[PDB]
Amino acid sequence: PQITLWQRPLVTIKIGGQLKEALLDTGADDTVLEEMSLPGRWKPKMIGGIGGFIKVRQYDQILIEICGHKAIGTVLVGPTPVNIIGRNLLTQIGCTLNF
Amino acid sequence: PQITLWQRPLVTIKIGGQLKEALLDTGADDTVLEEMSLPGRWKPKMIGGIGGFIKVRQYDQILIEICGHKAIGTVLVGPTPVNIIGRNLLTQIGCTLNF
Repeated sequence: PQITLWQRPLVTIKIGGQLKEALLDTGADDTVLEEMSLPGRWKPKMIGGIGGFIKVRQYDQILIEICGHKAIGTVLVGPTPVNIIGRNLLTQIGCTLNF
Repeated sequence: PQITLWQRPLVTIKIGGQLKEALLDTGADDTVLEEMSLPGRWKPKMIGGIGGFIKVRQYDQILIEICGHKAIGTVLVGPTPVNIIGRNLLTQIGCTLNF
């Protein structure tokens, strides 16, 4: 799908069997999800943006379905105000910017 | 141009006669620029993302040339780690996401 930017580019994702909305964020190197329950092992980690830093848990090799195309990769979980799908997964679904 | 996401989608902008590099950021409602010298009046303002908030000055109706397409709109200036071109201006240069 082509998605214009007059509103927030929110899409539906399925991850860990749950459904969430998240923001396609070309500004984000990685993908960060709100406090949620996820399988596997994980290393702690801190990430920054505007405003500063949060502590997050980092899980590797997680399957995610983003608007119905599947991606596997790293996912951080922590106290983010919004779920964000970062470049690490956007590249796997073939996501490009065009103008 | 079509721009894939394997690296940060950094482009060259001209604003206030100066040149800067900035990040096309579909996660950003507005455009925020590092500490720089800009004309006109301005209201103070605070914005948030991940990590929290910063105080910024807000200037309205600023011309900006983003990879050589011109856009006019609001521009915030403040202590951001990276210059970010937000949706307020991406829409004016015709920017879309496609996958």
